[PDB]
Amino acid sequence: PGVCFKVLTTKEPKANIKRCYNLPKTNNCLKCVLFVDASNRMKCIDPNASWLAERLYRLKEKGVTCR
Repeated sequence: PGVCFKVLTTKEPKANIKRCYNLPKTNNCLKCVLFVDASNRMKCIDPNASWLAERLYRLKEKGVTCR
């Protein structure tokens, strides 16, 4: 997706996540893990978030892995 985050989400989203993406650091955009939730809203997670690995595990169990 052609998006560019300058703010990180740190709080764990409560909504179901349907897609995720690893977004790279650029001069304009932060490195973050992009979540698209079931309501089509985007939050780009701080890669340092403590809860993120477990959330990605749960997503993988459901058949959702990040692009």
